[PDB]
Amino acid sequence: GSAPKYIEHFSKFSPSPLSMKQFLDFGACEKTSFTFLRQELPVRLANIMKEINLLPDRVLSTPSVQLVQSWYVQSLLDIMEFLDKDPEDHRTLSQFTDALVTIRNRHNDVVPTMAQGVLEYKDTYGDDPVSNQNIQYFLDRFYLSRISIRMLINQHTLIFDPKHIGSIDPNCNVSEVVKDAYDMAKLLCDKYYMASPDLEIQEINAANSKQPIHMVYVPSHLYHMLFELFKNAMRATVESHESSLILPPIKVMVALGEEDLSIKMSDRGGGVPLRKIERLFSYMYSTAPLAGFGYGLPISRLYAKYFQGDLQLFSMEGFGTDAVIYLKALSTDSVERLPVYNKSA
Ligand SMILES: COc1cc2c(cc1OC)[C@H](c1cccnc1)N(C(=O)c1ccc(O)cc1O)CC2
Ligand SMILES: CC(C)c1ccc(COc2ccc(CC(=O)NCCN)cc2Cl)cc1
Ligand SMILES: [Mg+2]
Repeated sequence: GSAPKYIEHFSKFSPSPLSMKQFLDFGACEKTSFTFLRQELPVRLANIMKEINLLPDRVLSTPSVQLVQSWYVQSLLDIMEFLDKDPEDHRTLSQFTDALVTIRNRHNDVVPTMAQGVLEYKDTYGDDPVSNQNIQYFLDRFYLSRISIRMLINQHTLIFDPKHIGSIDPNCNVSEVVKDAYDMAKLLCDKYYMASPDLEIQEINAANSKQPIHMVYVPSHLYHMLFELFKNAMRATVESHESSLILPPIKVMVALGEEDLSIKMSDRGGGVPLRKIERLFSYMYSTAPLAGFGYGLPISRLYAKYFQGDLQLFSMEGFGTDAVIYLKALSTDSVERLPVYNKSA
């Protein structure tokens, strides 16, 4: 077999970041998506596969890594089939879509699979800060790459099976998605705890204080992030108050500025000492109910970063925690953030 040759070839190429605009202007032909993706997925697969291969043998040799390395290989080979093939042939196109869906399914379990390798490494080699930064360095890049690939595939499979453009809503109502995520977190919270804090949403449209706040975004991504933040904020409010009688609401502010769309989630759950914040974003130190232990925070932070956003926690121990999602607001500033293989190895 030739996998290491292909990995070599395509890891010479750079992933090509797309903007929201570019993603909408595919709402262009299917032939164009096909010829784009049969180049670009190999480039993006190979770039990460190359980085996996740089991991020390004691990590690389583990079953978890070998297993997802084997998925990445099959998936690269699956797309090779189509490199010679003819876009004009409508059956090349429908077989390609078959092929992407198969690939997407194959990769569904990477997160907990890679999680299992983190746990194995913790017990096998220990949990020193240097182990921590390396796992954090590696997985932020790996998971961000994974997000970027799922985005491409979904965009194709959802368009080439009109208002939403695949996973993108050009008129995304932010408050609508906040409530959706709230309602769902409340459901689970009431289940496990038989009480839930209430929601208050305030909006601030600086430039247009009347108009409700719409953006171009990928709502599932925003949902993912708000869901995780609600779960945390509900767990924290409820547990800090099981003696007490009142449950303070969770307050969400949605601010639209010239360049930032900011979503703050303010809970009154007794907060986190500054010392313990960074650990909350750590894959290693969050590996072992509603919320309490999982990869929600770090991965929610990646979804934010993916379109040049961010996601920050600021607490006040004894008072509560502010979680802020920062997004771009303008589709022009909303460009893929990709980890690229190069010098910095
Ligand atoms: C690892 O140690 C701790 C973790 C977390 C907290 C405190 C920790 O030690 C003191 C804190 C919390 C937990 C329970 C009740 N009230 C607040 N949290 C938060 O304030 C919080 C964190 C994230 C978030 O999105 C929302 C929050 O309210 C939970 C984590
Ligand atoms: C399974 C996944 C999540 C995983 C698990 C564990 C790791 C940890 O990888 C480490 C740990 C320590 C060092 C320092 C060092 O001594 N460097 C030289 C070693 N070549 C480097 C790396 Cl790449 C990464 C990814
Ligand atoms: Mg932070």
